[PDB]
Amino acid sequence: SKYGGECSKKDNTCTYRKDGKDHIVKCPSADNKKCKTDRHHCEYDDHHKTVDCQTPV
Ligand SMILES: [Cl-]
Ligand SMILES: [Cl-]
Repeated sequence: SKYGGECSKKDNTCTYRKDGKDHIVKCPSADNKKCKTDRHHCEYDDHHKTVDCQTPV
C-alpha cells in the first residue's frame, strides 16, 4: 500500500503512519520530491519502495 504523512523541511524526512505506528524515512534529494515546504503531505509507497515529499495536491 501507500502510507501518508507529513514531511520535515529541516530534516528532509517523511513521517508516515503504518499499522498504528509512525515511521520516519528520508525524502529523496531530488528537486521535485524533497521536502520543500515544512509539513507538506508525503507518502511512502510500499509497492514501489519509494518516497515522495511533494505528493500531488
Ligand atoms: Cl509509534
Ligand atoms: Cl516551509
